[PDB]
Amino acid sequence: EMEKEFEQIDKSGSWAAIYQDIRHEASDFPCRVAKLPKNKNRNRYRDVSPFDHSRIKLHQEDNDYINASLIKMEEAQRSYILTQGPLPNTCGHFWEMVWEQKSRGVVMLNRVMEKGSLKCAQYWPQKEEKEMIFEDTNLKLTLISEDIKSYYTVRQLELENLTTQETREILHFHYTTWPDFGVPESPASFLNFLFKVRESGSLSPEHGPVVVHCSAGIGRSGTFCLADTCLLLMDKRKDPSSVDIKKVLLEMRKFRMGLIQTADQLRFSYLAVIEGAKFIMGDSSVQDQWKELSHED
Ligand SMILES: CNC(=O)N(c1cccc(-c2sc(C(=O)O)c(OCC(=O)O)c2Br)c1)C1CCCCC1
Ligand SMILES: [Cl-]
Ligand SMILES: [Cl-]
Ligand SMILES: [Cl-]
Ligand SMILES: [Cl-]
Ligand SMILES: [Cl-]
Ligand SMILES: [Cl-]
Ligand SMILES: [Mg+2]
Repeated sequence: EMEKEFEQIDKSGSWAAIYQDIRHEASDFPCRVAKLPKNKNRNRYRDVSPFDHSRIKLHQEDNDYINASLIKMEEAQRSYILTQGPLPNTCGHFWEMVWEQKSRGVVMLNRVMEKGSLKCAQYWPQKEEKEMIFEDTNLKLTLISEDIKSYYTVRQLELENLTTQETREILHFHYTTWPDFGVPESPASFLNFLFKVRESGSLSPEHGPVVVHCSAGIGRSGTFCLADTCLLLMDKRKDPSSVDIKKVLLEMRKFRMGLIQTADQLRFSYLAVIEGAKFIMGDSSVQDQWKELSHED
C-alpha cells in the first residue's frame, strides 16, 4: 500500500535507491526513426527520443516524424501523448499532431525560458489580433481568451484546418511555476492544476488523447501523467490500496523513455496521489482546500 511504502522509504531515506531501481528495470526499445539523419533537427535533445513502436506518426508522405509518444494505459483506459517542447521548425508538426489525433487539451508544464535558456518555442499566439499560420501543415491558430492565475494560465485556442476550413477549440493549460528537474510547490498546487485539466473535459475518452509536454517531455510530463493515471485506476476500482505506483510507472515507461527524471519527482508523485485519494473516496472538502492552499488568486 502506497502510504505505508512511502513512510517506509522516507524513514530509511532510500528514494534514490527506489528511483534507480525503476531506471534499472525500465523497458528499452529501439528509436531508429528518431535517430535517422534527416530527423536530427526535429529533436530537442539527442538523448531523449520516442520509441518506434509507440511514436506518433504525422499523416504526411514527406516525413512522418515527430518527437512524441502515445502512452496508452490499457487498464486505466486513458491515453496521453507526451512530447518535447516544439522547436522553431516543428510547431507546424505539433499542431498537425493535435489536429490528426483529435486532442482537445494541451498541458504545458514548463516556461518558454528556464534558467536562461529557451526550453520551448513560442508555439501559440500571445495576442488575439496576431494569429499564427503554419504554412507547412496548413493550419491557423488564434488566441480566443486566457484566464491568468498566479501560478498557471488557461488559454482557449481556435485551431483551423485551412484545407477543410474545419474549426476546433483547443484548451491550453500552462503551469508556469514547476521548476525543471524539480517538483511543484505543494501537492495542493499540483492537484488544483490537475483538477482544472480534468474539469475542462479535455481527458474524456470522447476526445483524442490529451497532449502533455515540458521541455524534454519526460520529467515533469511523466510526473503529471503518473499521478493522473494512478488516481484514475484508484477511481475505477474505488480502492486506493489496489494501486501499485511503481508498477504503473514501469508500465508507462514501456511507451516513452525516462518518465519522471528525479527521485524527488517520484516521491512527489506519491504525495500527490495519496492526497488526491481523499477526493476519489468521497471527500467533498479537499478540492476547495487545494484551491485555497494553491493561492491561484
Ligand atoms: C542528466 N540527464 C539525464 O539523465 N537524461 C536527460 C538527457 C537529456 C535531456 C534531459 C532533460 S533536459 C530537461 C529540461 O527541462 O531542461 C529535462 O526535463 C526535466 C524535467 O522536466 O523535470 C530533461 Br528529463 C535529461 C536522461 C538520459 C536519457 C533517457 C532519459 C533522460
Ligand atoms: Cl506499434
Ligand atoms: Cl491580449
Ligand atoms: Cl494586445
Ligand atoms: Cl492585451
Ligand atoms: Cl489591448
Ligand atoms: Cl488584444
Ligand atoms: Mg490585447
